[PDB]
Amino acid sequence: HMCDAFVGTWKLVSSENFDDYMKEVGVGFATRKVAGMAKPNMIISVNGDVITIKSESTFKNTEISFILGQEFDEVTADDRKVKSTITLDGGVLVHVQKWDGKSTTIKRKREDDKLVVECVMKGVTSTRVYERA
Ligand SMILES: Cc1ccsc1-c1cc(-c2ccccc2)c(-c2nnn[nH]2)c(N(C)C(C)C)n1
Repeated sequence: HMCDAFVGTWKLVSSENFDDYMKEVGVGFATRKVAGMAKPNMIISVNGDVITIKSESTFKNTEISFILGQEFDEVTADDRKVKSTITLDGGVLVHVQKWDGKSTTIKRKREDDKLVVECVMKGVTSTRVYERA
C-alpha cells in the first residue's frame, strides 16, 4: 500500500518557472521551447515492490521502473543519461538524478486531489501541478 495515493493517471495542468529550471539544468533552447509546451500524462503504478512511472506526451515518452532506495539508470525527457535514486520521505517521493557531477531533485507529493511536482536545480525551483486524467 506504500504509494496507493500516487497510483493513477495524472494530466499536467500548470507549470511555473519550468523554463528557468531547465536553463539551470543545462537544457538547450529548442528542447526548452518544445518541452515547455507539452501537457504530459504521468501514469503511476505499483506491482509488488516495483513502482513504474510513465510519462506520455507529444514531445517525449519516458518510463522508469524502480525499487525504493535502489539506484537505476534513467534516460530523461531531455536526453540526459543519469543515475537516479527514488525514496519515500514522509510520504513524498523524492527522486534524485545524478549526471556529470551535477544533481537535481524532483519531489512528487499528493496535495488535495492533485499531484504536485517540485523540481529543484541549485537555487531554482519549478512547480508542476497534475490533476486526475
Ligand atoms: C526537460 C527536463 C529537465 C529536468 S527535468 C525535466 C523533465 C521534463 C519532463 C517532460 C516530459 C514530457 C514532456 C515534457 C516535459 C518531465 C515530465 N514528465 N512527466 N511530466 N513532466 C519531468 N518530470 C520529472 C516531471 C515529473 C517534473 N522532467
